Amino acid sequence: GSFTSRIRRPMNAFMVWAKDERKRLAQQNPDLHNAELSKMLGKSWKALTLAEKRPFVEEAKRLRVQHMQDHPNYKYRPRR
DNA sequence: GGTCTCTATTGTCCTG
DNA sequence: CCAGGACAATAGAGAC
Repeated sequence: GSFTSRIRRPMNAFMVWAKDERKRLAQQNPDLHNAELSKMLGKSWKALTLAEKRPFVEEAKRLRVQHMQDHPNYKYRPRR
């Protein structure tokens, strides 16, 4: 296999939902910077019922479980 | 001038 | 299980 391939942390439920919404807001607000778009997303994400977040939670689960198969003894190591 | 850091958000995990 | 982090996706924007 490979040791020089970057491995990126699987995205939690917020980031899975934000990937598609951030695009969707970036269309409707095309001058806006992603720093400003994030402030919009966090506010929208607070406002979602736990019922409304559960589909993105389930998709985040699938990811992490798949992240395991591909990198099976993976340990998260933040740099410093 | 490519290449890296940073913004800004949440949730997840880490190392002190 | 606090305190102080890194870091997932995203393009703009500064720095060197």
